Parts: sequence; C-alpha cells; structure tokens
Amino acid sequence: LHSQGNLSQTNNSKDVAIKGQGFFQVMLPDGTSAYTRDGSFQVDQNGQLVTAGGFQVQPAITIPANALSITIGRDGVVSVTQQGQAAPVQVGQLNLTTFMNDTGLESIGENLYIETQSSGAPNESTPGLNGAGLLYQGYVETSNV
Repeated sequence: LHSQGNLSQTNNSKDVAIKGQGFFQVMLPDGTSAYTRDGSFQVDQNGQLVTAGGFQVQPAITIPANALSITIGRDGVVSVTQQGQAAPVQVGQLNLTTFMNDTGLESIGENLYIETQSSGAPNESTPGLNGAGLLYQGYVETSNV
C-alpha cells in the first residue's frame, strides 16, 4: 500500500480527501496522464473539473454553467444542484487509480506523480471497489502522514 494521511474536516466543497488507496487521474498540459492525492477541485474556464494545480480530471467532467454546488459522493458520483430543481443532476464519475507499488511512482512536482516501470500499470476503479479508497468531500488529507 501507501501511507495514509489523517483526514481533517474543512467543510470546503472544493476539498475531497481519499480514505484509503488510489489517486485522482488528471491530464497534464501535454496530454499525458498523471496522478495525485491532492483532492482540491475546481472548475476551469470551460466548465471542466480540474484539481488545485489546474489539471483536468480524466475522464473529463463538465460542470453546467448554472450549477449552484458540486457534490462528490463516497463512491465518486459527481452531481450538481440547479436553481429551483429538487433532484440533483449527475454530471460525471470520479475514479480512483491504484498501483502495485506507489513507491515506484515518479514525482513530477506539485504533488503530481506519473506511472513508471517500478510503479506498475494503473488500475482505474470506482472509489470503494477493488481496493480503492473512499472520497470525503469537505475533508483534506494532512501531510502528517
């Protein structure tokens, strides 16, 4: 496995902590894939869900421009609320990617990591299944691991 950090509650909807194994998958500015535990989410200039570093989550998730709030469930379901509408509208699925050897991941800076020969191939799964951890919106993973 890898070293889990302690989950502190911030109540910020942008913060999504991972409880257990897995990394968020993002697309680097050059088109390649990277991975991170930094669940600090955002909406880029075209409604795409991105991380704190500004990197688009992979696969792409589009947030409607009229979305009032974004909810990310423990299973990774991404939904939004819209004015006067009672039911939440699901807009995407946030996946968690696991590796055989997290130590083998290469740091590329900004809390991002990429797949290496030592890390093994990525295993993309739903949060909660196949060893992948769970997502806790409003929580941060503290670096005091």
